[PDB]
Amino acid sequence: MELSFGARAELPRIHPVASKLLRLMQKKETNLCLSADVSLARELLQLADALGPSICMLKTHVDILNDFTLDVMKELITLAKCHEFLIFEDRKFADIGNTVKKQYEGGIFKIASWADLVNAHVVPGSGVVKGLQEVGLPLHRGCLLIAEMSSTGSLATGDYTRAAVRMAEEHSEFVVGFISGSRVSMKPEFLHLTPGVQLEAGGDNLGQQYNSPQEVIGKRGSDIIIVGRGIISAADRLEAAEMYRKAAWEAYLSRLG
Amino acid sequence: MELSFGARAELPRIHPVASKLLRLMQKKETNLCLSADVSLARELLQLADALGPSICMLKTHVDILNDFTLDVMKELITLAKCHEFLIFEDRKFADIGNTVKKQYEGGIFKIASWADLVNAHVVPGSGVVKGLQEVGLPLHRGCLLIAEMSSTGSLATGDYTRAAVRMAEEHSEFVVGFISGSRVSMKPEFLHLTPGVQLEAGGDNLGQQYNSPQEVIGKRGSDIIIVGRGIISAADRLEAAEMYRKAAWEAYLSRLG
Ligand SMILES: O=c1ccn([C@@H]2O[C@H](COP(=O)(O)O)[C@@H](O)[C@H]2O)c(=O)[nH]1
Ligand SMILES: O=c1ccn([C@@H]2O[C@H](COP(=O)(O)O)[C@@H](O)[C@H]2O)c(=O)[nH]1
Ligand code: PRO
Ligand code: PRO
Repeated sequence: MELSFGARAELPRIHPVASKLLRLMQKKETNLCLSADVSLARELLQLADALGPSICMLKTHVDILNDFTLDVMKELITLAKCHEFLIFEDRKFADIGNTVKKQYEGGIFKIASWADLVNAHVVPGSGVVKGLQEVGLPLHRGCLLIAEMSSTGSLATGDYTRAAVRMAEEHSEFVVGFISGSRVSMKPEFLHLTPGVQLEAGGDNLGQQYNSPQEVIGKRGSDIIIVGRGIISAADRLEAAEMYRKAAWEAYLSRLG
Repeated sequence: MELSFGARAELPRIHPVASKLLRLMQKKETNLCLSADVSLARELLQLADALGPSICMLKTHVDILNDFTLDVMKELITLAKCHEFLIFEDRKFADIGNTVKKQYEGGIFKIASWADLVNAHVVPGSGVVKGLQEVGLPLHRGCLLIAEMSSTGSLATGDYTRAAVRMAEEHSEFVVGFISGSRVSMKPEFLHLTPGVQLEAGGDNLGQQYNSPQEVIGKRGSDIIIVGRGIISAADRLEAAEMYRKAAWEAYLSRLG
């Protein structure tokens, strides 16, 4: 009884941000999230423009952008609207509720003003979600909970992963899914986004581990691949994005049957 | 065989940042860390100047500072040098090693350029520490690992806390201690810093829980109290800081015997 992305977009309990995402995934035949891990605004925007048609989502780390301004994020929103992708700031909020509400709305970055999606670690308990939702619910935003991590020695396993799923399922007005290595929720209203993805086997020298799009979408039942260096370090980032898009999309179609 | 802060500053395996901190704690009779949770640079600097003599450490969240510039952090360093306290940026690095190294050195904040101490969640595995230490070791910085949290539903318990202690004890060239609710390491070279502290019982409406300085320093064996709203929300922040300093210092003296 697995539903297409387009049908999941219409589920009764779907969050509007999840619905928008699932509809553009189906329309564009993409379940690829670009991890735009660059330090230059011009490179971020040139990647967003060229790869926009190939991606369902662009994931930022704006705290590594040497020339961040709010006007850069206005230009990124123009490209997201044009090419139809969501903006996901990978901030990993991980503090008490009272602190993360200020980190989400305020400071230099004003993340809530431009990010469709953010994510949170569940280690502080559900106050982290309650704090974010104070800002995010009025701004019609969504949140992903980090249920598993791709890195060597990850402690996001067993009862920790189960706690993340329970926390998501109890804050479904704001939480739209997970960062995970696999399907962790049986509820089709939740998105599964998986980092640690490359076409070739291996990892990096600081604990990153890679699995293929076929493994994580096809066998492990995730929805979306998050890809950084597999695209960003390639010479032709557009062709690299197209190879990742086709891999993730076909793995999804094959699983759907 | 408990040693004074001044004697712990001389331990063979002490990190130089921990030694500097322990010496100024002993000199100034303070084991209070101010949590300077304000949105205005002028309020941050006015608190740092007035409360500097009362504190061993000033903890920042620079991502909530509406008017952050690197020149604000230069002014904060001038006050830290004058009054003798360390600067601790409570960034909660919580990503794969390759990402956190860029978040620590780069972007708008250039955290490593001004923060004596930062902290990390252990959930990604030890790559988070390896990534930070690539930047922090050359800059002679230190790191705290988050072994426990003060908030309701915290998952930083049991085997998670034990994993944080093992990770600290295996990266002792860079890791100088813990954010914890209690003594979690038996090794006196490690600092224990405890947030969730107020003189009065209670909490907040977003999962914060408070314990007293006497409870966390005296009974639970921590070294340093981290205090935000108990000071910041008071009318006279200097007198509030002095009440917290005297509470934490006497609890330490009584335990030392
Ligand atoms: O468990 C996780 C959570 C997040 N990321 C993020 O996903 C991207 C992976 O990049 P890459 O290894 O594909 O270059 C990075 O931005 C990293 O911070 C992971 O790699 N693993
Ligand atoms: O387990 C933890 C870790 C960190 N903090 C931080 O310590 C301060 C506590 O502030 P307050 O509750 O004393 O105002 C805040 O900056 C918060 O982010 C906690 O409260 N609890
Ligand atoms: O792990 C493997 O053997 C295959 C080869 C490419 C990616 N996955
Ligand atoms: O918990 C209690 O009862 C005491 C009263 C002040 C703070 N601790």
